[PDB]
Amino acid sequence: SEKLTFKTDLEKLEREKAAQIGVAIVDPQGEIVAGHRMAQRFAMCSTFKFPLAALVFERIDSGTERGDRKLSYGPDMIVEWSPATERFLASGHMTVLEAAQAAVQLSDNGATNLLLREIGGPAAMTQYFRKIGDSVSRLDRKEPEMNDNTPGDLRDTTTPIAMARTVAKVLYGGALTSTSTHTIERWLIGNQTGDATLRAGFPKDWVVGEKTGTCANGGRNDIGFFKAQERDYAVAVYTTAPKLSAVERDELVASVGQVITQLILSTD
Repeated sequence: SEKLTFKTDLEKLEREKAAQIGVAIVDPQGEIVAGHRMAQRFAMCSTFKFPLAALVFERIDSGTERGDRKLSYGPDMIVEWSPATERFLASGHMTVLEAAQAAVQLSDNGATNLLLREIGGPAAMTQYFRKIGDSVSRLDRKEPEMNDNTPGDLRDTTTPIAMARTVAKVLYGGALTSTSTHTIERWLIGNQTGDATLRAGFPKDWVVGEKTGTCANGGRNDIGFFKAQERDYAVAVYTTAPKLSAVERDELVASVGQVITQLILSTD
């Protein structure tokens, strides 16, 4: 009902924009609220940096990593779009927390690779997904190649449903201590890269936090959480729109925001 509209409206976007749209919305326990191609595989792009941050916190939680440990690097660690890494380059390090926060709030690629160097690489990222009960999401490469988004390639993908549930796990499911959870949640709320995407599509009174992703070949994604009408939701949106402009891809994810708002409001 609400459901059929949700679906209809996405299918219209898909048609008119020549795009594929993958969406999952779940409650804090991971129960499905609404989805579209929810188990189609989509490249993660930078959306993985959020789970990367959760993995880091889990290791801080358990005493196997320290938030203020200094990670030294040189210019070899700078990749495309590494705004904070470049700033700290001369100082010669960024802490574990500095790097995680820049990865999350700026999508800093060098900071992401610095973290991956410390935690055991893509294999370790993937292991963590498995640890939090996600058996679908997979990191196979580092930045920037993990964003190649080669048509058909299953490397470095997830499904809206698995990622939605993973988000719910970290935010509501007890994967992190109450202190880590709160911190990573504030980080998503204060994300600097999501202004023109999902949150542009949600009402202004919802508490929204999220992490965007951009891949080659028309990938544009946004995952996070929102609290509407005192209910908590985890959401994952992955889109593929090869012939749209970057701006229009932003606008497409925003439009998806709207369709989701309509569903949630109509839902009881």
